[PDB]
Amino acid sequence: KLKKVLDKLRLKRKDISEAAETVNKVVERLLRRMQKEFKGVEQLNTGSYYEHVKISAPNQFNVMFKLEVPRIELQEYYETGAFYLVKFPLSHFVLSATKMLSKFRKIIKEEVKEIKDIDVSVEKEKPGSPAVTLLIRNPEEISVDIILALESKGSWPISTKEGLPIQGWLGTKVRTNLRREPFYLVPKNAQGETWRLSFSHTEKYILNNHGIEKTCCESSGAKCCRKECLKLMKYLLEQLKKEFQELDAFCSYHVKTAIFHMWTQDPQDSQWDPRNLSSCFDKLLAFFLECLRTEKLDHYFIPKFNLFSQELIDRKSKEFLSKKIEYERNNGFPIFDKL
Amino acid sequence: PDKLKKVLDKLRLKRKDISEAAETVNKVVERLLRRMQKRESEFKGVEQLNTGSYYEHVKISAPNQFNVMFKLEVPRIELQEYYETGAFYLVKFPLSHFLEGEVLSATKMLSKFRKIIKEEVKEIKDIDVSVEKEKPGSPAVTLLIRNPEEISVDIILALESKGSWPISTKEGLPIQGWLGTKVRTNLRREPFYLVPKFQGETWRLSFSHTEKYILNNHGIEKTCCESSGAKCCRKECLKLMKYLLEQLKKEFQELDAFCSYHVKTAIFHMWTQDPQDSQWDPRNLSSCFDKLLAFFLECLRTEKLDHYFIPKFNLFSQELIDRKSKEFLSKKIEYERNNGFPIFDKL
DNA sequence: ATCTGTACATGTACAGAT
DNA sequence: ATCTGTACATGTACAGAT
DNA sequence: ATCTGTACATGTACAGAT
DNA sequence: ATCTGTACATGTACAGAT
Ligand SMILES: Nc1nc2c(ncn2[C@@H]2O[C@H](COP(=O)(O)OP(=O)(O)OP(=O)(O)O)[C@@H](O)[C@H]2O)c(=O)[nH]1
Ligand SMILES: Nc1nc2c(ncn2[C@@H]2O[C@H](COP(=O)(O)OP(=O)(O)OP(=O)(O)O)[C@@H](O)[C@H]2O)c(=O)[nH]1
Ligand SMILES: Nc1nc2c(ncn2[C@@H]2O[C@H](COP(=O)(O)OP(=O)(O)OP(=O)(O)O)[C@@H](O)[C@H]2O)c(=O)[nH]1
Ligand SMILES: Nc1nc2c(ncn2[C@@H]2O[C@H](COP(=O)(O)OP(=O)(O)OP(=O)(O)O)[C@@H](O)[C@H]2O)c(=O)[nH]1
Ligand SMILES: [Mg+2]
Ligand SMILES: [Mg+2]
Ligand SMILES: [Zn+2]
Ligand SMILES: [Zn+2]
Repeated sequence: KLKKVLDKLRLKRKDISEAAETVNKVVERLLRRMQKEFKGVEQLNTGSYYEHVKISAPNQFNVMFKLEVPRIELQEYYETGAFYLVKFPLSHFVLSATKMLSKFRKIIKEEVKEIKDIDVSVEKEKPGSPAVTLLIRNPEEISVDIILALESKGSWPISTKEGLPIQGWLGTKVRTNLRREPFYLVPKNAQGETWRLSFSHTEKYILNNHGIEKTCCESSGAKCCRKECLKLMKYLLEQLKKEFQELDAFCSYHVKTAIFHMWTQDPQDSQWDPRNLSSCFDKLLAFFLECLRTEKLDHYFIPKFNLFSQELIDRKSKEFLSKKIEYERNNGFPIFDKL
Repeated sequence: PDKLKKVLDKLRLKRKDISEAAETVNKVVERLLRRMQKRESEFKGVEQLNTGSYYEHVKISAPNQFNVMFKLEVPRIELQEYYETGAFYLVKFPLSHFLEGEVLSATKMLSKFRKIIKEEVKEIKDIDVSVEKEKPGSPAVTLLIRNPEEISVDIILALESKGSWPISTKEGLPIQGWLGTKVRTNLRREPFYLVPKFQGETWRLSFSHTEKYILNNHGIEKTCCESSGAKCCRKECLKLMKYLLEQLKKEFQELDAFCSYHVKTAIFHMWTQDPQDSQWDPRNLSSCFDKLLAFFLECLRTEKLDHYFIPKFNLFSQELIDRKSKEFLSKKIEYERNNGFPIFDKL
């Protein structure tokens, strides 16, 4: 039943090949153009495709163009925890996010203009968004969200001190090492000079290193169903989102965040046995429903930032989604059979 | 259970002793390391790498023996395996002073290393420290220190190579079911080391850096022995086995062919065979130590203990240790086992 | 003025001491 | 159970070199 | 600084065995 | 139906060459 839904959601090797061939061509060319400002940006592949939790089709790719910036001093934007002003080549741009993003965007647009071999344009800017989004066609439509990121090597900002609570799951050495990696700021505004913390590199490591046992999902270990539960939850939200515009405030990052909390609460690999796929997916739904009822879903890395605060999503939107989730749950998920 | 807990208490190093030992050792090592740079010496660029029992937290009784590698990156090198041994190699291509004819001479390089070290120790006035008489074929320059208490420091010259590990290790390090494939792949991306062992130009592979990572990352669960996880008894078993051999070795010269590396190697195989943290529960310390002894005994009787990293190299071959020596040790181990380990009460 | 090899500054796991 | 010394990895300041 | 070569993890596809 | 073995595909870290 759920195994059959997963088969439908499984990407095809043929489609992966053709999509990657084109995406890589464009990304490689844009990256080269950035190397003569922005000289020295490096590529960092992130999100669902590179975490192996993309579903249905290879039609959405996420790439960070990270740029190492020396001595930078952060000031937290009021008490938000996730948003910062940045202070001290890039003198052209207090470091303005929208100004930097504009130049980044312009360069990208100029280079896409010179691309004749592939059918590719740049999507109209969504205000406040950090992304420069490319729309490709080898007939099939493919999105590429290209994210400018500042890389900083200092200690992570104080607001994350008590975040990433993996100690009982992945452990203290993993946590200490992860927090020795750089941190990232992307120009998602809150206004025009604000940046937002990104942990896409950390999320990627976790997705690919997700077990309490080192062998989880390896050739000489036991398969778990952690990723399959993530896929099913993503698909449920995607399907619901297609039908009801009441759910515009919700995104896949809410699901990702929720499952991180679940994986922390249930650290044992044996609590995610493939044979218990139903129970596992069900307990995930129950957890997400408690998050909705209590209007509380803390950022996994920034515990004081509630993604489900009133200020961000209306009670009515949360109650709408609850009713819709409870319905699918108690009727054998008819929405999975939809197209 | 509790008898063995009491032995471990005795074996536990004291923080006072650790402090005083480390203070002195670090002073000497730092000074020797600086001498290798600050002068236009062939060893310019050596880096320090702390290895062995003290740095793995399995040193027992006293902080009286420290192991330190002075590693030197050597680019374009071609290795030739010395007669299918698997562990021994000739090296070919600053260091031209030792490059006796395409071949990089181990003993020549070790001699110069040794001379420099001797000269620098001679200039040390703060501390009571001399250089021990060279043991032929040994790779070590050994320092003997006294803040009254006697402390050995074995300083090992090592060539660092960043290429893939030699073919003879391909099927070694069988940690797939225990620490897993990602850990193994990453470990094998680290450099490999050659220490100075026809004979005078041969070098031997070293995996001290890999052994160190394993000792400190020894569980199938990432939380093994961490503040938010469960204690295992893997290291405690290693200490007990080390102590049994150490005690036996100080009494009987019949056991001169044996060393702590045999015990370390044996326990690596045991940890591979019994990968689950639950097979090394603290409450089962006795059973765990017992099964280790039984395994070591089988190795001795069948004359077979494969190097953990170089499977075709048998540390217990006839060619290396007489059957007599192995039978002597078997009898001695079986005796202690079946009489409540009287040798643990000694001293 | 700028760059750099060396030493120090900071954080934390591990294990011993209390 | 909490506190504390050592080791070790990574960042960063800087007298000496360029 | 950039580019490639190598090795192997994480996938998908499918047949034969269980 | 599930598991196991092989083949085929992509991603990615890092060394050595340029
Ligand atoms: N902090 C933060 N990170 C976000 C947010 N949205 C997206 N991200 C990050 O950007 C990545 C890409 O976002 P998306 O492409 O929308 O989602 P995805 O995880 O790739 O999954 P898909 O919906 O299958 O594409 C996510 O995996 C996160 O790492 C957000 O609101 N906050
Ligand atoms: N890799 C990565 N991609 C990100 C991150 N933040 C945002 N993105 C990308 O940018 C897209 C839009 O970012 P959002 O966080 O949704 O921002 P927005 O669309 O301006 O605002 P809302 O969706 O209303 O919150 C995401 O779908 C991702 O593809 C991040 O931290 N990392
Ligand atoms: N391949 C190999 N490595 C060895 C051998 N002897 C020692 N080593 C390595 O060098 C390290 C130091 O050796 P020792 O000081 O004799 O032993 P140890 O492991 O530190 O334990 P102690 O007996 O407490 O000193 C070991 O941990 C090994 O990594 C040997 O015969 N062969
Ligand atoms: N760190 C480190 N120390 C090593 C290594 N190999 C040897 N040593 C040290 O050097 C000492 C002598 O090396 P061995 O190979 O044991 O000496 P040998 O002269 O060949 O003979 P025995 O000591 O009788 O086995 C060891 O006890 C260690 O202290 C190595 O790979 N790494
Ligand atoms: Mg995505
Ligand atoms: Mg030692
Ligand atoms: Zn898994
Ligand atoms: Zn343990």
